[PDB]
Parts: sequence; C-alpha cells; structure tokens
Amino acid sequence: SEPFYITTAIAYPNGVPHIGHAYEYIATDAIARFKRLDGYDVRYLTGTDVHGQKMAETAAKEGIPAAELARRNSDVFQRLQEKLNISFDRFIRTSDADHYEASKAIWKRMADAGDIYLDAYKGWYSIRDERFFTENETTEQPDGTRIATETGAPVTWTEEQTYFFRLSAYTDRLLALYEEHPEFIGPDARRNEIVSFVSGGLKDLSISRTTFDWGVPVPDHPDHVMYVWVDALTNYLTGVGFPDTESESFRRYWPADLHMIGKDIIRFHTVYWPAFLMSAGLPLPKRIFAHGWLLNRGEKMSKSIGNVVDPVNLVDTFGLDQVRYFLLREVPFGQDGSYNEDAIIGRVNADLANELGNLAQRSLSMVAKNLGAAVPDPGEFTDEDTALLAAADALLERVREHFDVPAMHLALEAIWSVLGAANRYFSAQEPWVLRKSDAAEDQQRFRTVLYTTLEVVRIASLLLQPVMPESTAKLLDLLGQPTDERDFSAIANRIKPGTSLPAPSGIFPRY
Ligand code: MET
Ligand SMILES: O=P([O-])(O)O
Repeated sequence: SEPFYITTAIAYPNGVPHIGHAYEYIATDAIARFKRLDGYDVRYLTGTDVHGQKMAETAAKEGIPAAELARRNSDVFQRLQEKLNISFDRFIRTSDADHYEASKAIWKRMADAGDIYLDAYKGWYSIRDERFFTENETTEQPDGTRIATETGAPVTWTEEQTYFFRLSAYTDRLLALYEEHPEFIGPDARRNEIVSFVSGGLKDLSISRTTFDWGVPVPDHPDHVMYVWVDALTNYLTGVGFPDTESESFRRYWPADLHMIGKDIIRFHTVYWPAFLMSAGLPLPKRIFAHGWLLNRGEKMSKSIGNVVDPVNLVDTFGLDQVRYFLLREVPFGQDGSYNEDAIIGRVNADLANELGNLAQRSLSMVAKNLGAAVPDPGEFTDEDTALLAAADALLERVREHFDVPAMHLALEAIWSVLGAANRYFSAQEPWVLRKSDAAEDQQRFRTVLYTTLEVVRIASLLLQPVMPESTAKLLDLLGQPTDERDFSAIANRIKPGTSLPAPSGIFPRY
C-alpha cells in the first residue's frame, strides 16, 4: 500500500469563495478518492493562507482585527468544502501553531545553507497578487499610479531593509530539473512557459518584510515578518509533520505526489518552491499541475436560479454530484473553460438523469417487479453480452491512465461511451418484449440481458465514486453491493445472482 500525498492551493480568506476554488477542490477530491479506492495510502491537504498585506488591508477596511477575519472567513471556506463533500484529512490554516515552527524551520535551513542575506529592497509590490515586480514589468498609467503589466493590479513602491533569497544561484539547477523531470510541470504548455521564463535569468527574491507585523516572525529578528508566500508554501510540509523530519508522516508522504493549483500562481510553485526545497535540503514534489479558469457565459444573475458563479447556489439549485460531474466533464482539465445556466441543465438532464439514471432505474425496476427483487441468474452469454462486458472490464485500466495525468474529463468520456453502449444494448435486446413471451429460451434470455445490464452499471457506479460520492453510494445500495466491497478490486468480481435488491428509486432527477 504505497503512500500518495496530494494538496490543493491554500487560498486567501479575504472574501467569498469563488467558482475557481470549488473547481479545484472537487478536482483534487476526485483524484484523492480515486487513489484510495485503487489501494493507496492517501494524505489530502487543503486550507487557507491567512497572513499577508492583502488580508491585513481587508481586515482594516472592515474595521476588524486581522486574526478575526482569518477565523471567520476560513470557517466559510471550510464549510464550503464540507458542503462540496471534500474528503480532506486536514484543513490547514497558516495561523496554526505547528505551522509557525515549520516556517521557522525551513527559514533556518535556507539561512544555514547561506542562501539568505540582508539587503535593502527597492521596487514595486502588488498586494492583490502578493507578488514582486520590476520597473520594466510595470506600466505607468496616465492617471499617475503604477500597475503590474501582467495582472493589471495596482503596485506600491517599497523601500525596506529586507532579507533576500539567492534565487539567482538556482537558475541552471532549475532548468536541469525541467529537462530531467518534465513531469514536474503540467500540462506541457505550462512547462515550456516556465522554461523560457527561467532561461532569461532569475533575480533574487525578497523573503521578509518590516512595514507590517501580520505574518510569521523571522527567528532571531522580531522586527521582520516572513513573505506570505514563504509562509504559504511551507504548509505542504506542515501538513505532513514538519519540522519533525524523523516522524512517520514526513518520511512516508514527503515529497508530495501532486500539487493542484490554478495557473495564476504557477511561478511560485514551479520556480520559488523547488528552489526553497533545494536550499533546505529537502526532496522536491513529483508533479505540479495547473488547471484553467471557469468563466460565465452571458449574464451573472439568472432570472430563475440567481447567482450563476456562486458555488453554494449551484449546489442548492442543481445538487452536489450534478455540479461535481459537470465541472469535471465539461472543461478539459488544464485548459480554460466557459459555462452558463443551459450548459449545466443540458449536461445534468442528458448525461446523468437520462443516460445513467434511466438505464439504472429501468433495469432495476424490471428486476424488482418481474424477477422477485433479486439479481437474475443469467444463462449462456451471447457475443453481444460479451462485447459489452469487455468494454466495461477495460474501463479501470484506461480510467487509471486518465486520472494519473490528471484528465478526469477523458475518464468520464470513457465511462459514458460504455454507458451509451449499454443503452443501445438494452434497446436492441428488448427485455420488455422478452418478459411477455411464453418460451423458456426467451425467459432465460430476459434474465441474461438484465444481469448484463446490472453488471455494466455496477462497474460504472464503482468507477464514478470519486466524481459523485453520494449518488454512486445509493446506486450500489440498489445494486446490493456490500459497503466493505466498493474498492476497484471489486470490479473484477461480478455481481452475484440471487443477491437481494431494495426498492429502486430515482437518484438522478431532472431540473
Ligand atoms: C501555497 S498556495 C497559496 C495560494 C494563495 N494563497 C492564493 O490564493 O493564490
Ligand atoms: O501535458 P501533460 O503534462 O498533461 O502530459
């Protein structure tokens, strides 16, 4: 049972959780659930990044302490993930006591390696991005104020005696990493962008601040606070028992197998983060994957459902598993995507309610009121039965391949291809005709067709567990599958004839 450590980006709790956060949490949960069912030892970290000037300003604007905004908004972020049914092991917050020790530990490691030095910083700083920018990287507006060229965010002139990380010393050591291990950055398009960015030379990074005190204090220097990103990135270590490197959690889970992040914070994770770990003498994570953004088509406020970009609203409107499926199916993972009210409705009613819902319900109904509510004892299998079962048995292997990319959209395409095949099979065999017949060879065939249908929807249900936890559990309840037999190892064991089935009811309803 090999360990699998997966993390999400710990977002700033300065406002209301966006659709992008929910998209990330669902996507990461799907992989984390998939690995558990595939027999892995999974640690799954998520949470919030409560420090920084961005947080301190929003707290001062709302006239409350920074620590008060930290708890309140993190509680909101945590409840969203609870509503989204995220199976995280720990919801980390950078204000945690064990995180303070971990941030001070990695700092000491880097300083002892000789990568931290005191020097006066002079330059522009974006508070919205929590990011440093150079003179050329900024555009002087006709209004007078300065903005960051890339993001378009307002930048503030900063002149402080700060601590610097010798990032310029790791340029070629980072470029070798991308060449030797191309799997480090994903998708391929992101890696090439980072290669060209690092190829143009790297400048030293300021890693402490003095103008504010909302952040992790630098050891031996109370007047200095750690750069929010040095604080933020260390969470991935904290979530596995850092600074205790001898601990069971650290020796087993570190380095992380996958960092799940949005594409707007890729430089921090693929440039700064590995350089920090190289300096600290710690193993580098195996893969960082950046997903695209989800943008609304048309109007923000609907005339029937309300706010389209509100994650909580969509779950209340359409149902959790409906939203979970849509986001993972609609947009190819890694690319930017678009959605509207009709896109969700169409996908929910066609793919879930009809293609999967009705196939399951009709077959389970025929077993209930025509076959004594028990799995039919099948007869001899025909070429049609075998070919469909072969397409279903092949799923797990390719679904595993898609999930390792990660590419949840292709996995869902693969499963629906078989579900559609199961629907055409159901239409061709005509069980509703066969149940009316008096012939013994037609009655046994009716039992075989129903058994084959139940087996395909069982395999499908087992594989769809990471995507739709609640709905698939209720499907497997109706398919008489024991709770202690819902791992991917159970796919190889066919549904047992004579297994008692409870009264079937709709699980995927239309809108
Ligand atoms: C260590 S990942 C930090 C993510 C950052 N707080 C953001 O919201 O973009
Ligand atoms: O482009 P990749 O990194 O998803 O293979």
